[PDB]
Amino acid sequence: HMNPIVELFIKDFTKEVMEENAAIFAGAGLSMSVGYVSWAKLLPIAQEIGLDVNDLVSLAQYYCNENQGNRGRINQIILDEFSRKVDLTENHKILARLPIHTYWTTNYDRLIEKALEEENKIADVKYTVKQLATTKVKRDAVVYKMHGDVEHPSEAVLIKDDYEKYSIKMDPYIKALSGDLVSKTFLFVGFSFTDPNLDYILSRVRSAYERDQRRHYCLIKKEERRPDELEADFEYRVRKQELFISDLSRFNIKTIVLNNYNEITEILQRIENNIKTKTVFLSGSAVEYHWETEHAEQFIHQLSKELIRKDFNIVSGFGLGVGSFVINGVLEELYMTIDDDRLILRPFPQGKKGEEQWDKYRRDMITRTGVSIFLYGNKIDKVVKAKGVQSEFNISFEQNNYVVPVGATGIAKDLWNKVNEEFETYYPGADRMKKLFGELNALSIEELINTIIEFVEILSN
Amino acid sequence: HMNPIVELFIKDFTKEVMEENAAIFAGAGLSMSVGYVLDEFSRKVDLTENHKILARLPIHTYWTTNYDRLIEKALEEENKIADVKYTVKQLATTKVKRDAVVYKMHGDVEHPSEIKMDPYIKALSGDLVSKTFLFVGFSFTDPNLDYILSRVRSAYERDQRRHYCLIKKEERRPDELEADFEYRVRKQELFISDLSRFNIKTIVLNNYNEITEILQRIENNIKTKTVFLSGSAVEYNHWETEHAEQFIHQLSKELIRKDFNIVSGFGLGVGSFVINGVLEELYMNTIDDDRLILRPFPQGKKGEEQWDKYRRDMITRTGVSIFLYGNKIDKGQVVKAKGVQSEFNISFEQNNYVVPVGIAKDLWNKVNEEFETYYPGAMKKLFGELNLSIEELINTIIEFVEILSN
Amino acid sequence: HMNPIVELFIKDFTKEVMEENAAIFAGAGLSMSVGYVSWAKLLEPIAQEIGNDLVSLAQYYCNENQGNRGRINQIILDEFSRKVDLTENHKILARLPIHTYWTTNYDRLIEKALEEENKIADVKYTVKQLATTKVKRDAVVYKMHGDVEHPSEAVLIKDDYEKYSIKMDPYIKALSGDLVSKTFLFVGFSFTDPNLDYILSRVRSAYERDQRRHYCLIKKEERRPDELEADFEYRVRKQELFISDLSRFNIKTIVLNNYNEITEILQRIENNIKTKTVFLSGSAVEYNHWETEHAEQFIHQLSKELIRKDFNIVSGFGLGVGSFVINGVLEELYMTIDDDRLILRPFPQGKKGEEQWDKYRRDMITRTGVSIFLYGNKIDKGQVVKAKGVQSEFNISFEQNNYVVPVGATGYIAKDLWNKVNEEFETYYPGAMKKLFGELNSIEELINTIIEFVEILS
Amino acid sequence: HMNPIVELFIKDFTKEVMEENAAIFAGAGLSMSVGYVSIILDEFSRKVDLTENHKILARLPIHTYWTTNYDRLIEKALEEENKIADVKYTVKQLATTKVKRDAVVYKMHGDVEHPIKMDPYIKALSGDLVSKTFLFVGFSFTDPNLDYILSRVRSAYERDQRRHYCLIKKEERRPDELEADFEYRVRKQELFISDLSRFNIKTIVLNNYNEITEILQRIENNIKTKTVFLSGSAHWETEHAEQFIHQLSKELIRKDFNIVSGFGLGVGSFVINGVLEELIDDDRLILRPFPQGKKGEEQWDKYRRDMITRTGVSIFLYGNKIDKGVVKAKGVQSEFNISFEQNNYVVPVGATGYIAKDLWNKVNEEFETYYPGADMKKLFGELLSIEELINTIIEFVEILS
Repeated sequence: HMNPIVELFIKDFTKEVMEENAAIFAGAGLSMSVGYVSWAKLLPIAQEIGLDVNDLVSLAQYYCNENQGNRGRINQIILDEFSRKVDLTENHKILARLPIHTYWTTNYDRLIEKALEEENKIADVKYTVKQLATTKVKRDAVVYKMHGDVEHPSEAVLIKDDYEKYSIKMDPYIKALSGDLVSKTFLFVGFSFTDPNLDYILSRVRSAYERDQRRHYCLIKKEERRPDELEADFEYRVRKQELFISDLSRFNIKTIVLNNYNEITEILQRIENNIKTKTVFLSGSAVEYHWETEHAEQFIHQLSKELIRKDFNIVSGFGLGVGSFVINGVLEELYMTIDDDRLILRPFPQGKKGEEQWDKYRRDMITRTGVSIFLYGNKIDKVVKAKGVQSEFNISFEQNNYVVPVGATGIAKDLWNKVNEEFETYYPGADRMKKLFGELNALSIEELINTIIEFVEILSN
Repeated sequence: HMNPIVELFIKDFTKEVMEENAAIFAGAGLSMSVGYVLDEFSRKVDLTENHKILARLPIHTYWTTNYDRLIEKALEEENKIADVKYTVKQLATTKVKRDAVVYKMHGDVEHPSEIKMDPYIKALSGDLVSKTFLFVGFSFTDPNLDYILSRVRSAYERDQRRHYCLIKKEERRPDELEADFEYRVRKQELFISDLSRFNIKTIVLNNYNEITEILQRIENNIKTKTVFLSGSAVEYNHWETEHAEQFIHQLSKELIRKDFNIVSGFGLGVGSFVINGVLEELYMNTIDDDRLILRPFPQGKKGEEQWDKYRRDMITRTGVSIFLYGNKIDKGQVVKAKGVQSEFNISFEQNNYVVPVGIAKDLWNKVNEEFETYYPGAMKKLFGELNLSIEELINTIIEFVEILSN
Repeated sequence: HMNPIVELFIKDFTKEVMEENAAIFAGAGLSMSVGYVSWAKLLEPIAQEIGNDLVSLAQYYCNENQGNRGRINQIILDEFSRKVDLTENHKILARLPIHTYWTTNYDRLIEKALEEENKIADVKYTVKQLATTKVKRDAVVYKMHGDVEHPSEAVLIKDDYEKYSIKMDPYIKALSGDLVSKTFLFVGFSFTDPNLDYILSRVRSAYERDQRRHYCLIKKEERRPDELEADFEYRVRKQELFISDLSRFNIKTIVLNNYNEITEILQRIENNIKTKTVFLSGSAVEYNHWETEHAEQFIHQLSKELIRKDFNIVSGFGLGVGSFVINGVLEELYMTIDDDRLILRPFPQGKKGEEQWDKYRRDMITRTGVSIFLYGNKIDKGQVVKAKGVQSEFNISFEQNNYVVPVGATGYIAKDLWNKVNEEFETYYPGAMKKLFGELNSIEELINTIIEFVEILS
Repeated sequence: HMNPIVELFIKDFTKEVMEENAAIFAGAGLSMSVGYVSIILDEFSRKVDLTENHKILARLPIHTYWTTNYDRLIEKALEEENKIADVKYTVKQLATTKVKRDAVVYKMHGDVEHPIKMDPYIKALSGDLVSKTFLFVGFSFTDPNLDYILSRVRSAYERDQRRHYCLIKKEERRPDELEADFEYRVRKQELFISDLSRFNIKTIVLNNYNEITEILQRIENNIKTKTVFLSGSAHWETEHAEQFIHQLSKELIRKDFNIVSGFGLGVGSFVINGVLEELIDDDRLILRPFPQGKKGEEQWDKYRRDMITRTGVSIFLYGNKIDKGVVKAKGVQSEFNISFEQNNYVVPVGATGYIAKDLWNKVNEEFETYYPGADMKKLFGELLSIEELINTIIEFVEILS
């Protein structure tokens, strides 16, 4: 859909994110709904003191006065303005749902860690030198806040001068960052060419023209012409952005230039898709099938196997007529020792106490997935349709998962008819895709499996 | 058991290993069976138990100045993928599905010919800031450790992360002067001082074998915190069905309460209540999979064909197996469950701690008679107390397993 | 419900909390589900290697190398973190208008509970943080002994007070001032607490009279199954000495049968508060069978003698009811409107307005803990029809566990709700007052009925 | 405007006042119109009177007063402002908390009608100096008690303490006196500043005592100009105007303003919509819909004054209603009158205005009686697009603040 450069980045970074060794380096722009910070305009506060930008040297020497109360007060004012100007965004949420375990930032706000906790992840937040010595138990991500934290205004780093005065507190973070930039693939975001600290930091952690360096990525927005402005001003900003991109290129950081900041979100969304569509939920139970039971068992079997063969992950509720053969199909390929990311089994607890929490149990096992495949769905009560499978359908759809009901294996059929009719509400688009979906509701086992697999692959755009 | 310093190290490094943030830097000593010391080097070394224990630990970072390929070899023998780095360019790539990174700075015995080693210095500095290191295989005669450390560590930060180095105390040689010995001691002391200046604590052992023991202990600390719950039941000994259900339920619930992990085969009559007990504590205030791993058995000929490998696979995850009940239904009647006995056997062939709560009774007698073969030490009262009330039995089991997990 | 001493405490502390100047001091026990901490077992993770010998540990911890301190702190705090959880106590406390929390805990349970209740917490565990004032804060949380995410700076032993007064004295000063000015509830402290007596010895004076009264809730020591009686009477003696020491600082100790009673007590307090802000639901074009002026005057004096008895009113300003609620309020207040006495939330009309009516109503009712229902009729297509809005407000009211009081005598939809309550009455009011409820289906008498009913609720 | 130090103080103390964490410590100077003081206490009491400072302070949301004065000027000013004062002069009174109090007044040296017993007060003051930002005022270098008290309630070894402030007047030369005597007095003032500085109390030296009043006025302005009263009932199409009201409200709320509304027909619902779009509700939106009927209209006037009292700036929109079958709404004009009698900034948007226009023209003429000062004149006249008009309004009121 998007331009070839953006697509290439999406695929490469998807690869790096999925291997769970990618890092995010977040600027102040990420903490703004508009996607950027007008650094000059943010600092109207000196107009509120009558010190128009001569007075700046007096301000600098007031700030750098031996009495740290000065530093604390000014930090408090600026920080407060920042806090009064920031908000949580979908970017933070998407990033929080991604398997990213390393965040670097120069932001004071707690948006990243907040997004992490809202996703029930444990964040190891480090903004002091001593905190680098500790390791939080059961942490899912580390968040390095170099320039300090909003709840500690006097210790906050606002200007590069601190690096010069207090290297003992800044150098360990610089060391850590250098190492990470050697070892992890970074995405720089929220930085513009007017950012006051990025070039310094990069100059402290990266070598110029140094060959064979790890390639990192940075997303920015294209500079566009303003209505009431001379063309020299526009070409000025264009030139500045060009120099910024060149400097970033010197450190093997490839810059991707978007038309607008919203594209960032889109990109992130796409990346998440690429991830979530690789863990599949297999819904279904059966006592009855119009194939021979053993043959159907083999259908489920090799469906699972050629799910696993194509690097997919399976989460199963262990349906009576389906689960055992899913397991068999998985084990055929794995025992040639079970990786935990390939097959996750969640058999349902029987009894009153289990059924009391079966719903939360289902939501819990389906949350792990981004695509739900539906097979059969019958049980013994009297042969009766299994309501549980349709419930799993509902939960899947309220969770924005791609729904793939195999109508050949007729409750599955019922949902395939509920979706095939009124089809725009489930798959807004038409592409092979419409034909493939229709091809699921009496071919061979290989053919049907190929249909399902290729449909699910088409889903991961 | 050991002296307080080693125990403290064991605790800190256990935490770091379990948190998958530990690193190892291996000197030439680790590649020697005796624990101490070009073309000849490769011709004089091969694999040791330390390498195997390390390979079994969830350690993802190895730094070394050795040319031998013992680390990567040990890792592969444990069926794990090693990302081996000896060139600058290789740092830009990340090997897919890797379990550990192995930085071999001074090059590798393969690729003999292999300044511009700056990226490795960056990586090591960062790692020393963020990861807890164990230095091992280094003596005071090592030509490179002090240089590398002088390039990757600052002596002006006191609040930095603590690292460790294990060495052996210098001992007097048969028939040698005392001045020469005191010379060697003085030099080892200076070595310790030099390491201390970079906040690397040196622990001095009586012998190199103690290294192994320490490692063993560490492994224990990990493996004993994931429990395998074996058992199935239609009848429940001398309790009411519902009552047994409350027993299994809350046993599971305070297995989870004391930070234990559960692996279950979801046996009929046990599994659902293990699950319930877990969910009660876990749904308080999603299921982390490092907390509960369910491995229900596939039914049918094709499943039973690999039930054995399936069982060994699920038990491999654990270091302690608790055994409950073990009865089934074969033809209308209650019959002992062979599966629990199989899981017991597999547990013991895997050198796992076996805890049968008196088929359970049968295994408790198998353990109580040959008790020197299962638990060399004395515990003895609790084990006998496993064969009371529900709270009492649960506390017995849990505190016993706790004693195992020192 | 409970013994006169506990009830008395409930009234006094309810009074102190309601003026929004009460403070809580929380010990480690509050961060436990069982309500207490066995300090020895806490010491064990350091005692597990080699357990006279304690001076070696003391000198290791107090060694020039701060790595020692960091390590020991890390181990002990980690044990804490693996042993703590959030409790109903935290949630109840977080819903209460308490703006001052003191604690020696490292955990972030208090701040967590506050934030889950959408309150902004100014958390201070460093000296410098005392110099700051967090914008839009609802409560201050002083963590005197540090924070769990800053293990190396954590205060474990009293020794720090002796070594670093520059870091501890400001907190001591603040605590002293607060204990002079705010009424405190001590909870989570037992006689085995390693620091409380020291801290009290530095922030309170003994035998000096006219001190502010504070409160401490503990559980009586009980005998353990199969153990000698001397150990029990030992623990009893220790608890008695502890109570005596707290009494010495004008801190009254209340001794409960079990820790759950803490929760119960807290619950009661919350009740006493939440039932004092009333939501008045109702709109009317017709007023059952009374003359308009008479019914309007009923609403009027209902509001006026709700306020006369120190109640608070939140109104959606329904047509036929709202204006007269306002009138009734103004008669009593204009004798200058305090904000928490009357909160008016008139509904925005139009499609864009109706788009958020549900959230608007939930927002209204959340401020309140008891909802009174009057009438509920409007014109729908030319004729008088029942107002579904009142029914919705009822649903939302009960889903938020607010006490629902439908006046069926002056009512249409109100009457409907009176039947909804009289039927399945065990689902709304577990207890026996039944007559007062029945009297809801004169003006002075009806108002007295309503008011004494809601008063009985508190 | 004023010097950067004073401005910084104004912003910091404004924040502390707004967060209801500011405290005042009053010396004898505050009880004197001349701003300073040159058996004795009887004469002193017979020599004091109420000042604008006391009123400004009483109008501010300040809940903590410490004083060494014997006079009752603080509590008097508070009670004249219809506030409840918890007055403390004994130790036992510290154990009690007066209900519905708005401010506490520590009279640690007693009261004129109230002719060890220090320790609880010392504790309270120490704590307050740790947690609350103080303004010391009415103290000169000849004051006999300030240094003692400070030495008893503050540590000189704590450097990272909360910063407090003390306002004094610069020593000036007296008509015909030697330069050595003047330099003597200057030296003493400088040493005084040093002594306060040792306790981390920053001293701001003003040109004259009235500047104290000016500073306080500025602070009060900063407070009252942050709550806006939206006046109006109801050129453009109805939906467009409704969205105009909507987004005006919406980024009035977005720019940290507070709205008080009488919920006028044609305006109220859209003010509400605009507020909730930005948004559960805090002190950001106070709705005071008018009660209909004879009894309500009997109290509509007091109702309006109470409304507008919460605010310091009133914006006027439209103002039309249906009577006996479109007619000007006298109520909006009444709200204008009350607004001006309450010293509120009047911002009538005469653009899409009816009565708003009448008042905007009433303002354009005799413009000096509403805004004593000039450009601002262009912005007032500008009262275009919707974004442009709302931005005009917002920038006008922002210039006001």
